[PDB]
Amino acid sequence: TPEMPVLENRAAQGDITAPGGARRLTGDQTAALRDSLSDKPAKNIILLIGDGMGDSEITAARNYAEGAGGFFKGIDALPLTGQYTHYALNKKTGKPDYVTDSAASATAWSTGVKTYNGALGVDIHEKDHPTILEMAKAAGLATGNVSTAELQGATPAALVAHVTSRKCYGPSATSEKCPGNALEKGGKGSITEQLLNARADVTLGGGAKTFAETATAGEWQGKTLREQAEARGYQLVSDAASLNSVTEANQQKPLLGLFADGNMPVRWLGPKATYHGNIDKPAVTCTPNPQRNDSVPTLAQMTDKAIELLSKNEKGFFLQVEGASIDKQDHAANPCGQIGETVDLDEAVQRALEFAKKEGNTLVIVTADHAHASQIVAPDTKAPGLTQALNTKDGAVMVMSYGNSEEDSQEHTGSQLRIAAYGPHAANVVGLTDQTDLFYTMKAALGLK
Amino acid sequence: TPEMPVLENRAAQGDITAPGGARRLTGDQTAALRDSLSDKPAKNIILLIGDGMGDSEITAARNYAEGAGGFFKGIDALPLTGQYTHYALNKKTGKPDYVTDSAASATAWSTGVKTYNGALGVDIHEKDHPTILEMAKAAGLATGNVSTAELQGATPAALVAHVTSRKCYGPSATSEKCPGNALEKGGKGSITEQLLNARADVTLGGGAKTFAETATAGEWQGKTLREQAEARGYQLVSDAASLNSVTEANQQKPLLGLFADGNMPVRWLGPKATYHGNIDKPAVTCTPNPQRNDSVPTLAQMTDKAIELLSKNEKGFFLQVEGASIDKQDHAANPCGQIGETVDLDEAVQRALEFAKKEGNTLVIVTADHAHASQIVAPDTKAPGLTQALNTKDGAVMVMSYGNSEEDSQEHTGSQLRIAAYGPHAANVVGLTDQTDLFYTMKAALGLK
Ligand SMILES: [Mg+2]
Ligand SMILES: [Mg+2]
Ligand SMILES: [Zn+2]
Ligand SMILES: [Zn+2]
Ligand SMILES: [Zn+2]
Ligand SMILES: [Zn+2]
Repeated sequence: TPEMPVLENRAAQGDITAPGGARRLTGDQTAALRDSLSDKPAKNIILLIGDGMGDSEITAARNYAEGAGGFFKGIDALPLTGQYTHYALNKKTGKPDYVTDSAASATAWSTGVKTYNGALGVDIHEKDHPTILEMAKAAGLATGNVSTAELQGATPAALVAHVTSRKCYGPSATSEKCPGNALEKGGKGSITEQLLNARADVTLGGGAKTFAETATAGEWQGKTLREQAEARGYQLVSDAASLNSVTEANQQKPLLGLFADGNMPVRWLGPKATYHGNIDKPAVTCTPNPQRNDSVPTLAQMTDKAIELLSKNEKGFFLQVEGASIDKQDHAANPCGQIGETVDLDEAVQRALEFAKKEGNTLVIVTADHAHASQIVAPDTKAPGLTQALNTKDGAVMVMSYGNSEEDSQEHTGSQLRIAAYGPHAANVVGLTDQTDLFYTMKAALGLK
Repeated sequence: TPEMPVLENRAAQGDITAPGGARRLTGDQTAALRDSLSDKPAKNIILLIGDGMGDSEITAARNYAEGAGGFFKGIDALPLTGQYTHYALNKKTGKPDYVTDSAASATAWSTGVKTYNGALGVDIHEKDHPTILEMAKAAGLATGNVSTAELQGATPAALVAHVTSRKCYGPSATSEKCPGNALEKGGKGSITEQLLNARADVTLGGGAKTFAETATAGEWQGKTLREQAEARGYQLVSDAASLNSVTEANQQKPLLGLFADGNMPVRWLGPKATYHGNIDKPAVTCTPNPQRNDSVPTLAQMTDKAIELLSKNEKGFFLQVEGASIDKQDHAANPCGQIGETVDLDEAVQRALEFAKKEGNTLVIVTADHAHASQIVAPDTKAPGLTQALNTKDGAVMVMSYGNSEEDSQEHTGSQLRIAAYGPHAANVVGLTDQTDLFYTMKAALGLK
């Protein structure tokens, strides 16, 4: 049967100065698209999130790492494409809040209800809603949660926690900031305690710092959340070699890999963008980070191990992978750290596509939770914010601009952005959709009742 | 009974604060996408261009006009969607110039070759390449070029003129800036003299000013280009009433509609964005422009009259419709001017879509030539550029920021952006493509060559 193609090569076909040379298409696409459509059940879902990776971040990373007529073998290879909205809600009024934070957007694809900036897993009325990871596990599917961020970070956290503030990392912060979720006040716990109660088969990421926190109540009071994880039966891993020796990850032997105290290291370094950086300073070439290490698994390696372990479950699996520091670096106005993290994510999408195209029954979805600050501007721009000129693979210079704040971070933006997919039920990402629809597409694809 | 479906409604289906309320989808889309794939020949093509309408401009205008959960009945109703690249080339090196202007992007889709910023209908060696309008004409199809800009602006002009600089409007500018194109020097002429020679069946827009110039050489030397148009068999109309009295437009009596000396009136009036505008000034409500007029045709009227006159051609037609000032008001940092022109264009897309849907053999493409400056940011943003707060349809405040230039005009940006299509060969806009691919898609759909 024509079992669904990936877009093989969408690079410019020839000499970009010549007629037809910059074309990405060889022929008519109708039949390839016809063969890409299937409403059969999805056995597995792999959802890759570039945090903050709107189309601007994708173009900039492409121009730099692959050239303007280049092609990302992972990211750009998904055949069904759309654009979706991710506006949040204003908690007091219930009216749209046009620019979402990373908690309210993540809660929307994980539970299918809109919420307010800061909420995790609860709606504006502070009522919880089951998440797609809780439902998959209730149906017996294996589940995985992978990020390069600390695991208490808004995006992995939204899959396993229901707190009224993304700040309730562990016991201290929760008692203070989320009293009604505080375990000593009869609540469900902090993000980390809920992480631990949620028991996904594979959880991989950073954030080991909050696991030193000690519980205020419950049958594990006075123990650290790390001790509690061990007692409860998790196999803890802290470096790449131990991750590679893990052969089983399942419900009474769940894997928890904590590879960094905070966020895992970024791939590329570069200077921060500066006022009139393109006019006043030289073009930049990004530097590989000397401290990332063979001891610290890359996102693609974490993805790969996750798929290996999770696919031993006969029933199927749900996996979420997060390319977390695209956002952070965009916030920091650091082009090289932002682009390196988009390159890094592209390798994980490659792994995912590899497995999915071999397996024939996996919906792979690649999107971002919201748009962000960076804009590609003409090389000579005199802009009011932070700018930087970079030397791209084409041997030309590209200038990036961060101009939506005078304060500490550069902000997110509310523009609609790409969602792309491959596999059974991928048709539901084409055209205009809302971020909450992603929930219902994945629930329906998997057939969760 | 096969009819290709348009998206009848992808507004949020319920209560935005409730489970599933924000969903834009009511069910599985696979079958409706299967019904959208047709490789049959296209008889007619309508290409709607929002100048500067990237994904940010669409979201901003939807939030304000339709509410965040709303839906543009035209712009958002097209079922096949992708993202394309529109980088230009550096004339000297032949390398990518990541942010294009309005002339090089327009040359890309109408000729199929990349060029340098400022070129119209020529490559980096200043060679002329036939445009899709010229090829359609040569093949016997009817042809139309509609714009709310001056008819000498980059977009319309790219379809009919081949000059080394977008600035060479009439004899005067062309003698000084394009001496090789200058008629008195042996060249093909200025943008207006070439437009007069290409003889499209319907051309409607502003730019009546340059038709007051007299030619420097040739058969109509000393006559104004307006007199020339009359001596050459053109039907000139300069208002809505007369436009609507035109019963036919063809090669014996081609229609040239000049509705304004410069650009046609913008739809909505508003103040410019201001430094710290969102904190220092109250929120703005846009208002109808009193100068828009009962005598000036609206974009949807010109589109509708162009389709009527052009559909009499048994062989088919190619029509380009440009919502020209989305860009110009984005340049001006004027949110209301910008959004009103996007709303205006949506109306033109609805007419195009109603025609195509009953006719069955028209490809309708809605996109933009390049991205732009505005960003939707949080209400409390302290930005370095220009910001303005706006009272939206949702009864909430949306803030827009223009932060990529310290000088007079806000700049275009290089992010890849939405292209959407409906009808035969619409499949070729899905996924990642390049702006020059749109030429080849149009060529192929119309069976040219
Ligand atoms: Mg995050
Ligand atoms: Mg234009
Ligand atoms: Zn985020
Ligand atoms: Zn962020
Ligand atoms: Zn333009
Ligand atoms: Zn412009």
